Amino acid sequence: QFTERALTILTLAQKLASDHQHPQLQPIHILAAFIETPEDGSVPYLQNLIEKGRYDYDLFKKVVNRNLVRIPQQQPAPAEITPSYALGKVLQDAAKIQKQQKDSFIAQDHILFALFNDSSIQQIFKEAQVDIEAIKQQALELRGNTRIDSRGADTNT
Repeated sequence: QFTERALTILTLAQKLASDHQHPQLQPIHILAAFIETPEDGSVPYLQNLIEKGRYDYDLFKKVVNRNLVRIPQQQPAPAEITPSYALGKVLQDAAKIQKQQKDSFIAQDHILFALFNDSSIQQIFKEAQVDIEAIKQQALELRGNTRIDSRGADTNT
């Protein structure tokens, strides 16, 4: 039910939590995964949105990364990294947004749209001086009338 790229982001999100000894997986981890460099050698999806929206991407990354690495480490590192409640709702929202867009798979677009409904994410965008509604408009423009009907459909470009 997830696209390849959506899946990459969720996996990347898990690695990020792990690499920093964070106890729970949270929305910030997904946001933080959006700004990793793709192995793709390509421009990240969210970077395109931010720059076409004409915000400062460098300042944006600093703000996001600073919110990630200031999450306090837990040792005893739990056997698992639990998805928190906020993240559960975010994923649950992404599937609803997928259906409203009449798409067949949950894409990185849907996850990004779902992240916007979460309060911590909103607080982060406000710290980075980025208007969420503007990014939402860029996201629609990015996608045009493209149907997300394959797991490869949600291109970064």
